[PDB]
Amino acid sequence: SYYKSDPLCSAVLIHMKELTQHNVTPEDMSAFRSYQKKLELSETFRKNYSLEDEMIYYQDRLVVPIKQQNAVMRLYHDHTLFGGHFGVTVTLAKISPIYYWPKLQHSIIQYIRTCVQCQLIKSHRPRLHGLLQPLPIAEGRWLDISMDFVTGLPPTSNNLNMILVVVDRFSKRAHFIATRKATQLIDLLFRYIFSYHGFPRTITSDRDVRMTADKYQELTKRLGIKSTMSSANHPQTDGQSERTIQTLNRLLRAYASTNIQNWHVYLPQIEFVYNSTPTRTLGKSPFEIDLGYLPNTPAIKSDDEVNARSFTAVELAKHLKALTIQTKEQLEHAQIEMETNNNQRRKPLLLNIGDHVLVHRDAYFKKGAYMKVQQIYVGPFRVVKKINDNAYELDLNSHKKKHRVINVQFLKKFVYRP
DNA sequence: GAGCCCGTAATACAACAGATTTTTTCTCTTAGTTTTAAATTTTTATATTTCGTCGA
DNA sequence: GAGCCCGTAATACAACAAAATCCAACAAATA
DNA sequence: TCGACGAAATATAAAAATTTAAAACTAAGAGAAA
DNA sequence: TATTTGTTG
DNA sequence: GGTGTTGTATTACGGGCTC
DNA sequence: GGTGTTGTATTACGGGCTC
Repeated sequence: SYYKSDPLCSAVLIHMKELTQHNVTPEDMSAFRSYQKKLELSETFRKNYSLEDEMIYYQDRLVVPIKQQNAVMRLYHDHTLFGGHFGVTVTLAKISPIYYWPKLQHSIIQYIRTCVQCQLIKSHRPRLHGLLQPLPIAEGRWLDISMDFVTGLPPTSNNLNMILVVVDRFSKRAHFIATRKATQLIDLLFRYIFSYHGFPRTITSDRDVRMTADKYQELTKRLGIKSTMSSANHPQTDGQSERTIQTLNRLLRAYASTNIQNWHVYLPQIEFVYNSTPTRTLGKSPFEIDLGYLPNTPAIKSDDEVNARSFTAVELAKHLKALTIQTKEQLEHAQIEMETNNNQRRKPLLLNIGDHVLVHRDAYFKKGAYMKVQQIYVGPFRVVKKINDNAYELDLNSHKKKHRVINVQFLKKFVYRP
């Protein structure tokens, strides 16, 4: 039960094979590509096709007619003759030692994008699927605020359990919100610690139940506060707070190495140390990014001046304007530097309407659902809206899934074939 | 240089790195409880609505 | 080219990516 | 085809006196999701 | 001799 | 509307000397 | 004695044409 026991006088290679035969030319519809290929063969000298008793082949490899292309690549890709659904390299190593197939690599990668199980099972670095495209930089001071918290720490005396952080996107000002892992009184403690400065414009946070929080969201809609609400298991958007708790974790380890179970005393020292230390992407201390009144003043900084903003009373407007201008251009510099050092391999994905994208078992099933060697056979979903440049909402075929926003790091767009 | 086709063929990039239950609120869904007010009678004069009928 | 000192100063590279239970099973420690 | 009347339906304020929902109010039970 | 308790894929 | 982001050793580029 | 390692899209380099 072997193949190639069939003559085909109507295919692309007929023009190539009549270079010796010159007998019959029964071309088909859309066979004008064969005419152009024969013209290119005529103006060049690459004649290596061998014609031996109906076996027309290349120098050592069997050229296959285009009628049975899919049959051959399915035979050497599926388990009919022990393929195994591998990549283009193993498929070439199975086919190219035996067959030639002009533009074989493009045909094989097209088949990889065609075969459904390879789309659902393979990953092929599904963490580089969209550009960086960071947050818009800022406005006037204390208008954008980043919100997140680490769920659990070694508990203190039974009054405090975990640390919440507030750092603004502009100035990156540390904060010490020590919660109890909380209730609807989140707005009480949160209000007491941001309203020390004032009400922001948008909150960059995750889809956490203390902030998804239909009771708390309506408060923000009434008050005039937006909510970015980073999607399920995509904590990258929170950013400044995540980077702060990275710096806080080192600081908390430093100040509580031998002093576990009472770190709530040292937490204001943690935030004050974070506040007094200059950063890199802005080059100035977060006091200086705000009203520059580093109160410790161990020594005067470089370019010695008055450096006493307490003496200035009415002229603070020009000083804050100057700080705002230089910090805004520094934020733009940080944005472009991040975009340069990150997008060296980040391939974009821009669809925005009418596709059948997937979600490869991350933010689709539960974060608490165990990942194992169980098959990854998420069905072909649909996309109806372009919610952002780096995400697309889906019509999750479930009860509700409680969210339908999927960042591009889980999509891996499905492609059909007739 | 300058590009193009195509055919091979190198090429850095990332996955294998014990896996699962909890922890703390929240938010639909769906079955059980509780307090309370309401379906047909007398009735009494008042008035207006809407049928219902009758008359020349 | 050719290298060196020194003084700044850019520069990719990785950490924040929820936290903490055991599962199964080796061998030490008493009583 | 305009006039002429009869008559149930309500409120009404009590005392009452058996059945019927019936919608707030709890309380599992799943499903999220840092 | 059963119930522990260090560490490790 | 809504989607990364800085801390850190490490390393690259100008004044001043030998040319 | 004892300590990474390949699968995979992706991309870079020679024959043959225009020069």
